[PDB]
Amino acid sequence: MKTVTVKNLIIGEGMPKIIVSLMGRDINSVKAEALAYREATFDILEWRVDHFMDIASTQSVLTAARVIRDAMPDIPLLFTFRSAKEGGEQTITTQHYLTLNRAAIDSGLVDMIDLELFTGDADVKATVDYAHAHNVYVVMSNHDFHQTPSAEEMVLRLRKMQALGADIPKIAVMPQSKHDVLTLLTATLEMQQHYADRPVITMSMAKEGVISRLAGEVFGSAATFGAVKQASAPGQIAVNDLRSVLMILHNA
Amino acid sequence: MKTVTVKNLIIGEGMPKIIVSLMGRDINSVKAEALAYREATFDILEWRVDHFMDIASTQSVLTAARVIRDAMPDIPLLFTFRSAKEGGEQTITTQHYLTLNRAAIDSGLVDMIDLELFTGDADVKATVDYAHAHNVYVVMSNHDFHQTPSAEEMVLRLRKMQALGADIPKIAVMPQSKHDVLTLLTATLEMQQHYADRPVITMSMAKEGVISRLAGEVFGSAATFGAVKQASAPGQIAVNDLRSVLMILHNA
Ligand SMILES: *C[C@H]1C[C@@](O)(C(=O)O)C[C@@H](O)[C@@H]1O
Ligand SMILES: *C[C@H]1C[C@@](O)(C(=O)O)C[C@@H](O)[C@@H]1O
Repeated sequence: MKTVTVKNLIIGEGMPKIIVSLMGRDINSVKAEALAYREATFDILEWRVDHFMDIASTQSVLTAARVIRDAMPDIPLLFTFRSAKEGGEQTITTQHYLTLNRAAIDSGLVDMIDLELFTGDADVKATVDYAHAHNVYVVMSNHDFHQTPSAEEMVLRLRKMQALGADIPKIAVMPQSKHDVLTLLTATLEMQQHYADRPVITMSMAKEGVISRLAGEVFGSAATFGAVKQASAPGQIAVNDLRSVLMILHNA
Repeated sequence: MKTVTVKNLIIGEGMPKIIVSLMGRDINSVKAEALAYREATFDILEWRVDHFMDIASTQSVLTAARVIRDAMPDIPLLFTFRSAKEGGEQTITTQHYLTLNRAAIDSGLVDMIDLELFTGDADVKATVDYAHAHNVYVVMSNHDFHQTPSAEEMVLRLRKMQALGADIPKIAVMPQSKHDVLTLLTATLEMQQHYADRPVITMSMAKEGVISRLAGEVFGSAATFGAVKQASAPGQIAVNDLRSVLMILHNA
């Protein structure tokens, strides 16, 4: 497996890495959240850019990224604009999405970007290449907030992300039953056992899916999301409790 | 679901109940373990009779049961002779197994007994009837310490235990792969959602299976074993850590 090492953190080995999302509506709230987050314990900071209400200005977006970087200079920083199509807070044009991501990449302020698989193949390849040209890793992503696809369809998507050059494929799906949670775990393990060429992140969302956020070490999810004070998706638990469970499982 | 209530403990609702096994060779060792276990927090005490030396004398076995009952008067007490055939510490004749179990039952000293499904149909039925006639619950059990049967075979076993009057069907199986852990979870969920009318206990043993000991509330296992200082089977984790995880999952 080609692991991803960012600021001395090895993604794809050991205990799943803990990601938390920063959500602030404006520059002052982003600053305050970045400061407050320093005392929480986690491995990677995701900035959920689609929660920022001045995405209209590239300057405002980059200044917010810089505020976060300056508060947490040694933390892996992941820039994520979640599109409305895939469960995010606001709709913007594909060109605006690509522009924000390219600006994040070439600014040097972030270590990683989230790129949605179904943005379009040509645009995805171009943006992956641009990320790599500037020493930025790509978490390539897919979300189903309505239901859980078959294990086979989930594996297909993850393999497509690999084929497009993703550093870390990621899929999040919504269970409609406890059975659907097992389907997600099954897909994760299939990736782990058979298509194991780089780290993958998976999760089944919502209350029923919580176990999938805890069991990454066993079935092969390289990272997991917790909540500092507000969750960025259904099913995230308090980050200290997440960490406690991951440690108990790792040492069992 | 019809629950099983013992000494104010409701098995089959809420958080999975914590069972610990007491293992001692003789009266003094059983006393020392019972005393040490006062510092631990758990829901049910299993006496693993097959770890006792003088199992030949019904009197010796009953005197030890009485010592444990009197050491822990308010704790649900489960009498378990695990046969060597099913992963226990020593062999026993079927007739002497019946004698010990009947004596335990009619002594008033125990709340529950473990009865192995594969003991034989006549002996199982007679012992279930005897248990019930004396207000003792039956944990009817099956263990494979080598491998994991198919989910279909496991579900059929659990349903057979229900049909034979088990108060709590129980199966423990050994994974040879991570896939086998998911098979056990699948069987558990199937049984709980489609066939069970009473609590069931399931586990995938060993390190690989530990998630099954943690995820009972989600997939349908009503109880789980932890270790105070020594495990009674591979994969049991420290009882306080078990409790921490169960609480986090329950409140998620
Ligand atoms: C990757 C994606 C995962 C979540 O949807 C989740 O934890 O379910 C949260 C989002 O903030 C992430 O971008
Ligand atoms: C019921 C059975 C379960 C264990 O084998 C286990 O936790 O895997 C432990 C034994 O002591 C129990 O009798």
